Amino acid sequence: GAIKVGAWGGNGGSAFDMGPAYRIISVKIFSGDVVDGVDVTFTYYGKTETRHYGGSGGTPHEIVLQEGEYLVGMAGEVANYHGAVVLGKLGFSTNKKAYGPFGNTGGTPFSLPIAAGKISGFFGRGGKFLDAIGVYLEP
Amino acid sequence: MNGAIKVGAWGGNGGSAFDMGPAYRIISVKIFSGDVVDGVDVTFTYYGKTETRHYGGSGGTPHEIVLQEGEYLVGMAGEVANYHGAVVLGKLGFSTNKKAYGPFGNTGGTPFSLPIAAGKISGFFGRGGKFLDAIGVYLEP
Repeated sequence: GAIKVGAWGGNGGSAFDMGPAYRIISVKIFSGDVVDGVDVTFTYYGKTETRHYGGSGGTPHEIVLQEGEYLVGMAGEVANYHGAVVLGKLGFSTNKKAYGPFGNTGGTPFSLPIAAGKISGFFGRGGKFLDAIGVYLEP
Repeated sequence: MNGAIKVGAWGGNGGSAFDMGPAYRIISVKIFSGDVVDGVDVTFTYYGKTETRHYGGSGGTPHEIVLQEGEYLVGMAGEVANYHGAVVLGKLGFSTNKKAYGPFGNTGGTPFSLPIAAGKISGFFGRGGKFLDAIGVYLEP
């Protein structure tokens, strides 16, 4: 079925929904003070797609999933950046290594360790920056 | 855990690991608290028979969430805090697709939240000792 957990962040920008993926290939987090946006390249029913969520600013940090490597955790911090509630920090963990968090603006933290299962996709809200972010979870 | 989704394990590494396993239907959750979350008792239905598990510690005041039919646990938030030398849950709450409960506890710490946009909590797991060190959940559509 569909298990969507989260949507950590403010209510601004526009809602986005990547839907689940067959396999996530890489994730790119662009960040400056806060988290500007995220890119996701994944395979979907034979095809290879790429989605771009969030604004266009920031510097790239890419997570490329090797063989048999999945996303088993996501954490960061929601913040009020110059007036807007947006992810000020974000990071992910694979069953092999941890990443980030990326962004230099703290706020109220969140964390999602996944004991069993994996992240198969994203959803949330974006605009000039990455306002909020959630994930799809699968066995 | 044949296709189980276990998220979390929020809290500290002390105490003993506990695992309710998934339930066919959670009937009620009772959170016992004081300065922190002492323990949690779960009454559920599994493979036909009703069961009740006791997690965490024995102290604290009872706070019960009774799920009427059609009502489900769709969220869990609280706080992880050091309490006189031990990292445990100082606060813990739950939301249902009808009403929100708690948080229960009075010690503040690093917060956490699990709003469930789609799906529900079906079980629990974590670590227990004198109090509730860590708590996590099983999810399902």
